[PDB]
Amino acid sequence: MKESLKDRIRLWKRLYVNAFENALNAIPNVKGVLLAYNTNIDAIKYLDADDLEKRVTEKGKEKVFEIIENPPEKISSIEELLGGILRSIKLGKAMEWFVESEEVRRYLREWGWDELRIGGQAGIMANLLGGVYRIPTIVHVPQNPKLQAELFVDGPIYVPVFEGNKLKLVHPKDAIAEEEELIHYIYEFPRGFQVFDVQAPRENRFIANADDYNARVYMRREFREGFEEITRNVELAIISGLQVLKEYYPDGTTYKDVLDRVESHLNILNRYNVKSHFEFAYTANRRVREALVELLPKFTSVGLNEVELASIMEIIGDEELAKEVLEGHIFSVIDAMNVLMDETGIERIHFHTYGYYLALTQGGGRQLAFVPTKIVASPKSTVGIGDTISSSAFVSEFGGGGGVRDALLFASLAAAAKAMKGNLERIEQIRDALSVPTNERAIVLEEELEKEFT
Ligand SMILES: Nc1ncnc2c1ncn2[C@@H]1O[C@H](COP(=O)(O)OP(=O)(O)S)[C@@H](O)[C@H]1O
Repeated sequence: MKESLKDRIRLWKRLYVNAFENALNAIPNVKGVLLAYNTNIDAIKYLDADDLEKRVTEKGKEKVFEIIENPPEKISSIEELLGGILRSIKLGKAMEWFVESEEVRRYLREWGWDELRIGGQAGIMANLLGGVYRIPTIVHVPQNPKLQAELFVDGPIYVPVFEGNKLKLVHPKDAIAEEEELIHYIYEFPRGFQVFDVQAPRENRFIANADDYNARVYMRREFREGFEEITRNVELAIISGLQVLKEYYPDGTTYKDVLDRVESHLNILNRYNVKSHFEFAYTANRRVREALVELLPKFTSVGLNEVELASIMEIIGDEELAKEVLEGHIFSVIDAMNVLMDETGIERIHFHTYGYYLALTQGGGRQLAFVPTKIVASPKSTVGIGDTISSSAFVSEFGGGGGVRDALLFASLAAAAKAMKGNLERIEQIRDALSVPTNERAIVLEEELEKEFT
């Protein structure tokens, strides 16, 4: 190891410690955070070979096996449910099919689960920002039956409720309603899991989606009739869930009907000077993706990864640039970030990939910030890491957390902490992430930015 690299390692160790100190002092200064729109329930079942074989045999083995080779990508019956699970096994492929049959939803609910967990980008961040970081959080919960409400951790997590004509903020467990359970059934299996002659080449999971409301970005009445009152209680907002929108719906609805409401919420937010952050998850429909780019000028910040940025370059960049962004080639990434800012004029773009983060901010000149991250060799959990990175950096920076790069450093600690411990309970635990070595390949990469850029 050359001394030029040993010194950089020493420097980044100090920056990480100071970035964590700064974040601990600024996070308490955030008046409140608004989180919308997607919250649901995640039901995890660890598949048992015998149980699954009994259920396949009971419903018709040939029917289920017919489906494996002729998948319908839409669960209309119990045999299509089992056939889809077995196909995810055979291929070791991550799959998710929508459940359009009430009868099998009863079968799913009856079949049960091993672990029950909050879902939706807005939901998981309510437990993080509110439960761990202790920031007053207002979260949008489309449907809040008892099963949904109990999944929020203790802390300053609130939902709006109407007391006749007044709006009140209460913990989700105190605002239970006779509403639908929005459950995503997640069936996990390891490598080697065998059912009849079907053996998994790798670990993976099959998801039976039984949630009609988040699929349409349903908004509950309190958020449509009391948004202004809600906005007065928050300083920041993080928006998500819009990646699902279809161009047309059976009842005649379009994506534009939902984005009209979203645009009205942004107008209210900007009127109160609330800083907003959009989570630009991969949006299959190209036209909806185009409308979301057109809506970014009303956002303060946007967060995305190599897949999501490459997907956006497919419609405002060139195919070659997208293919390089997808692989994390930093220079192509920087270009794509400037192309996105040129197209939208947004104030802040936060890019995260394996090894390093980037933040392009503008105001008095475009300024680029770069940090090498902390990679865990064997994560205990990998779900919600991306939301944790975007939310942590956004709340830390705009909380007065020490600047853009310091906010990225904190997000890198929060990501590493969640990975090595699985689930975070209090912010003090993130301190343990300081011991995770900083990615040296990314540290050396910064030398290339210092040559090209001056
Ligand atoms: N081992 C490990 N340790 C710490 N952090 C990690 C690790 N592996 C990946 N990452 C980060 O998580 C992101 C993957 O989540 P994505 O961007 O897909 O968002 P999601 O919400 O889907 S997890 C990816 O961009 C990385 O910056």
